[PDB]
Amino acid sequence: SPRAWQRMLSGRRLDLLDPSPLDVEIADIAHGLARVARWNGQTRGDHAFTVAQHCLIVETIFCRMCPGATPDEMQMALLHDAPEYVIGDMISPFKSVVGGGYKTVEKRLEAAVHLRFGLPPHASRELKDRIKKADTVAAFFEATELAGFSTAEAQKFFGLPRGITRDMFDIIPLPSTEAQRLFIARFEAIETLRVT
Amino acid sequence: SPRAWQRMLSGRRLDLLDPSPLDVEIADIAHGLARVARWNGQTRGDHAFTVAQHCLIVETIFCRMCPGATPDEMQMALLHDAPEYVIGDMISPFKSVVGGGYKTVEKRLEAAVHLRFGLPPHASRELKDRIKKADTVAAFFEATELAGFSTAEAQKFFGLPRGITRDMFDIIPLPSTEAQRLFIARFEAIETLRVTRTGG
Repeated sequence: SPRAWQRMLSGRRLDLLDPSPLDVEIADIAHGLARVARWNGQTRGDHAFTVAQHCLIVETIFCRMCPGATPDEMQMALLHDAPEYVIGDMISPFKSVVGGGYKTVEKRLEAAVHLRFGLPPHASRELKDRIKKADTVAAFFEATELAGFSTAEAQKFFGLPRGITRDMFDIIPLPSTEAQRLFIARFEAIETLRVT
Repeated sequence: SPRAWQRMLSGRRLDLLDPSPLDVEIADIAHGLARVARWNGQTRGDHAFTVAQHCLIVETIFCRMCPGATPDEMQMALLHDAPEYVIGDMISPFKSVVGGGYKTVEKRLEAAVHLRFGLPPHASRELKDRIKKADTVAAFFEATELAGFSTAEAQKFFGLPRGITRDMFDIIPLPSTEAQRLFIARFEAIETLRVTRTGG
């Protein structure tokens, strides 16, 4: 039989094509994101550079680029790649190749994750733009520091960062256990700011 | 500008949509496969369960299921998931959602990898079937031991293995550096067998 859901280590499961927010838990997300690699694993270092670590850098960069950000926006930045815990990581060039299809699932997973945590199902276009810019800045530094791209390649593909420098975050690839711990800790810190 | 290639740590690059066999090198494959996770990282263990480790289990299971396998066939088993070093890992359920363009890329990458190593560009229909059966048995064991699936779930999705047992291979997730070392070692061992079988 074709598989319709992803079982989680915690016992929960999420329907792949019509995910329910009520099946989403941050422990499940953090576990997976701390083991899923960016850049197809083509990165310098004994440990893969994980999606969880990418999320941490993105949220950090987002806050530096957007000093007026609200806690809800910070959480949307941290959780932007959360759907990868069920759909996996695919490099951007293939996102333009996949069917519609895959993109529909990705959008549904975003809504499920957001709704779970009392966030708008989708970021506004303006907020999406801010988070995407932070993502692309992170990509520039990962591409050059970790994934073997020249500065010329990274500038072409990602653009030259505007006012963000590599000393504003930590890019050395973390082991899964540490990435997981740090991801949950930041999520919990932002949750605390949100009620406030 | 959109990106048309993947640069490797070794300096070479592979074109994503029209890969050349001559840009493929096993060191690049091993490095990446030893860091790409299966099961979307939803696995028990301090370390991700990597595609490289999956390949090693598949090739071992394949040999056990197919005692008459030739060295070329062993190598095609080990390398079946090699394209993931450029296309990444996607769970099987999303293959019916992803579209024909993706499948075409996969197949072109299989050819590039195979041609690099002097193998048929694609496995015969019959070899493909044998490798797939081995892959599915590996999936059964990974699903139950690592990825949180019950025996009933794994039986439903992958079938109950027949004559393959968990003691035949190593399922606990290995760190990237060790999965990489073991993957290269097995690739090289099979390469030696290929030279033996082909003769002068």
